[PDB]
Amino acid sequence: ATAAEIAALPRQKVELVDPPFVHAHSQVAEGGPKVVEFTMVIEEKKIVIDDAGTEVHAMAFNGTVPGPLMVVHQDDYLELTLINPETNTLMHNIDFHAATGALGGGGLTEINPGEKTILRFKATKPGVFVYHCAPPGMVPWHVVSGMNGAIMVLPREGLHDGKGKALTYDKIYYVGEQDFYVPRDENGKYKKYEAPGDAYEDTVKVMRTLTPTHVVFNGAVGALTGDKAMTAAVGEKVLIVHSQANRDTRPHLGGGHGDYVWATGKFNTPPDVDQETWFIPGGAAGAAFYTFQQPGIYAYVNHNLIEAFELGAAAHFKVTGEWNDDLMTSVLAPSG
Amino acid sequence: ATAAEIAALPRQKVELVDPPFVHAHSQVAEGGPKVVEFTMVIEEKKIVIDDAGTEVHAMAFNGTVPGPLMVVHQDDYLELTLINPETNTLMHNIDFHAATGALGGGGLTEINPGEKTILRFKATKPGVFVYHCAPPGMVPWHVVSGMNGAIMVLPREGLHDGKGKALTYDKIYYVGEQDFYVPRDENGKYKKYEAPGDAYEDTVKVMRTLTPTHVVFNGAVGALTGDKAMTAAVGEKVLIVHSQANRDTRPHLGGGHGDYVWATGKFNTPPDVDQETWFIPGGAAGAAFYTFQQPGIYAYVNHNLIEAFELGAAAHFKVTGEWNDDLMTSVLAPSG
Amino acid sequence: ATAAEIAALPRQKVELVDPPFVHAHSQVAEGGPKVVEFTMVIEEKKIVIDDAGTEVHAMAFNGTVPGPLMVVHQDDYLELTLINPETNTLMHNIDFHAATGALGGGGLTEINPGEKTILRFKATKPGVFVYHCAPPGMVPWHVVSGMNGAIMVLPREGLHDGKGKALTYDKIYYVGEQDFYVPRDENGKYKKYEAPGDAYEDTVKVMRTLTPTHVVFNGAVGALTGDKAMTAAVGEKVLIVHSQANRDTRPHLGGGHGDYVWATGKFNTPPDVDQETWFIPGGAAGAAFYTFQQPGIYAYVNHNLIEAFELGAAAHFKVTGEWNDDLMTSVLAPSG
Ligand SMILES: O=N[O-]
Ligand SMILES: O=N[O-]
Ligand SMILES: O=N[O-]
Ligand SMILES: [Cu+2]
Ligand SMILES: [Cu+2]
Ligand SMILES: [Cu+2]
Ligand SMILES: [Cu+2]
Ligand SMILES: [Cu+2]
Ligand SMILES: [Cu+2]
Repeated sequence: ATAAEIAALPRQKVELVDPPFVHAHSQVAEGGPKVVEFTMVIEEKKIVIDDAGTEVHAMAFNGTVPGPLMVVHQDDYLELTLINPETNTLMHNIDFHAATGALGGGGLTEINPGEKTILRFKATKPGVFVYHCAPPGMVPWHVVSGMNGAIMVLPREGLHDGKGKALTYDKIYYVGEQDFYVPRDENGKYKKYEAPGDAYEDTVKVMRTLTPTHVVFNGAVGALTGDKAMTAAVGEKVLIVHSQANRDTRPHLGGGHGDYVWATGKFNTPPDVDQETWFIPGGAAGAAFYTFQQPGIYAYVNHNLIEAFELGAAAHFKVTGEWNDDLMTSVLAPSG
Repeated sequence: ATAAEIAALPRQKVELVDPPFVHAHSQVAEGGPKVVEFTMVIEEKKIVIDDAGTEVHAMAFNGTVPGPLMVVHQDDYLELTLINPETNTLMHNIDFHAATGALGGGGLTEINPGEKTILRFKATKPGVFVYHCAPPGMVPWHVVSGMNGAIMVLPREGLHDGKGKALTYDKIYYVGEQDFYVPRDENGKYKKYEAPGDAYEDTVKVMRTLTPTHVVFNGAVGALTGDKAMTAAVGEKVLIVHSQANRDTRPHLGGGHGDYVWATGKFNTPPDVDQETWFIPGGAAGAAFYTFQQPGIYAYVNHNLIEAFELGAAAHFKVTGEWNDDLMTSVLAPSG
Repeated sequence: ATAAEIAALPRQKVELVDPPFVHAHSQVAEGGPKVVEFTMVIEEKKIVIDDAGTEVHAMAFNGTVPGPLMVVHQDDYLELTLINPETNTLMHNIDFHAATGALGGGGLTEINPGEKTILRFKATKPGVFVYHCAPPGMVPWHVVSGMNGAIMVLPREGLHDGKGKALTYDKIYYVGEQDFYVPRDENGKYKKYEAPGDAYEDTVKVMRTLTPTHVVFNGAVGALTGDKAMTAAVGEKVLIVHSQANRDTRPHLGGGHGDYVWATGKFNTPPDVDQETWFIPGGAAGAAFYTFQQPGIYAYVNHNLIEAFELGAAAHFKVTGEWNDDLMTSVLAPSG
């Protein structure tokens, strides 16, 4: 619309929350198009990714791996203030796969330590989309160092199934999956480095094998298990957004299904249904909607089970409620 | 349904057959919901997977790799009696991706050698689904030792295309694809062991490379070729169910196509059509429907040709009938 | 149709052009079914695939990697005269995934050096399809030496979206992606070989790692960049056909989207829409339609960013036109 119209749209600042949780939002849009404002500070920091104290110099949007999920509605504008503190050592930027132009905004947001930038783009396509850092010449290094996340652009009228019936979730979680490539010495021990740049050469060699040393959810092996398992109750409707900015994954809810899965992550593409295991290509986000029918622990995993159970890509859902013997029952328990 | 209502349902005992063949069943359901009974004994046994005499310590449902295809209709109940003989050395269980609750039944079917269990679940969603063993802490190991198969939950009214027209097959085959990780000694020779447990440590190291040493159909290189080639005739409609419990595959019928392909394996998701090569993610099963139009040998392969022709993922179809020159003809045969 | 009916159809000889360009054609078919004639000479030739000077003994249809795109309409007949010059040293053939019978024509086109053959087949199914050499016992070696390309079988009424609306492109490009497996010496430097056969054993060993040393577009790292970047203008509609005869890929247009993507490459399968990153399994071709909205440089990549930026799978689009600040704008340029 006109120049005045855009300038007159309401501006609204939103407080982000760390994954797997998601900031406050409404499924059906409230009011007309708005300029939704977010601010994220980039943090280069050492994080431990496994039970052996293995370290990675993470490059983290808002200080987390994955970066937080930003939620807007179709035709709203997302206006991000991106800050790169003087304490960091590298230049960073951001590419929103949801955006149109300049490498998703990457060409307009190259900021050195001590600089900030503000990017605005119109969210013209509904769906979940990956966002990731992409500095010319060092794109994969920043992405596999954890500098990626996703956003969700909801249809202004909320979600719907293939027949146009509304799909309203009770809660939503964002599972960011990260492939890491940590160098090892000749004895097989993971190496540690003083500064991010010190690990560059060694890391690229591991990257070229196309074989991650770790594949994790929310930044570490077991980050979404135990006391940090995601939760739900029988009867509750849950949307699970999943992203992988660099490598393929195949999510599976063990003991459950994806009732409606936008495998490509785009809401104008009708969702597949009754899915056992869906597929999200590297460089994309997907979303699955499920209504829980049984209480208990569910294993939510990348279904290359070696990646899930040897490399780290396994999360848990802890569900409360009444067991349904119609759906499943032990007719004869394990016995001699 | 109530326990009493379920108790009043008719029961039907099914006799399983070894892949790639499928037990007798009817495409369109005969009568109302029933409790379909199956029994499978678990057999830990050595299997030779290539012509170099390479061995794998298979953990096989019903004694085969893959385990047999079980066929029921939507809303029937599948009641499996699973037996772990005292001659085996490990605990095993079963997780049906088609089921709802307790890790697909895995949590209710953990049986030590000498024990048996009976699980019943309601087949509420139509499609082909993977089933696999998943002992806590030893999941990928059992799955990549061949302990997986699939089931098909047919719509009560049989198969239909995306427009509701019936699709009725003349023959059905089940191709289970398996990635194996066989340890090698310093001289590049595959190692042999006299106990499943003895190979654990060495196998986990190969599994972590995410690079299988073998990728085969029906448990071994050449298992579905030569004398075990699948058969059909021109004009015959064939359904090919394919599963891969741990790793991605991309089936292709050389010389033919997938006229209708439920790539996600779920019948409520309209099938793709006129497919050259489809994709099935690790942890899932898919199904392709084709009407043969030409006689001859067809190469059915995982289309990463290195996996098909160097690693073993290739099968054959031998088709009888009249050649169709309209569809294809050699105008000029190979000549100087 | 009968032999007589086919002999009565008009014939049109087409001159092929080198990828990423496509020979002249009409989107909507001109007239009734035709026998469209193509000729390709196979050339075993040395090609350099990177700036370091790495060599590959390519097996090239029409002298290029990928082989050229052949375009016909559904129900036309494709008649290919395939020539294997006496200067070559290996037997070759061709398997058209678009064809029905004899392994896509492979069983009828085995020609030794000094021979030629003419194969004709009816293009019964619409879509883009891979074609590749496949000599019994040496299949993957020929394919990963670059002996593959694609054809496009357009619907007689041109392309349409999933709801029947016509989709007419202004330009079309064919991006062939090739995984290469180049042997290295003890210093980690790529090896060169006098004759192609000399490289066989070393190459098969690399192939078995399932880890390509290079993944490139149009035969070489950076082949579609610089003066050879693809081009478009704001408002221009472009169809991008992409193929990978042996390995999966996940195309992404950086700064843009796939407005309509026939990810399976088959036109009778409704296209996905508003795609960020699509997926084409090894052994298939896919096609994406996009209307450019912003000027500037776009990175078209396989979105496993290691494969794109370390291995070579990255191309550029140079787009002329006016910047759209409504779609995207730098509110605050990088500043302190
Ligand atoms: O839920 N793991 O198969
Ligand atoms: O067309 N099968 O390689
Ligand atoms: O377009 N590279 O993320
Ligand atoms: Cu960065
Ligand atoms: Cu990207
Ligand atoms: Cu087991
Ligand atoms: Cu599973
Ligand atoms: Cu060849
Ligand atoms: Cu092929």
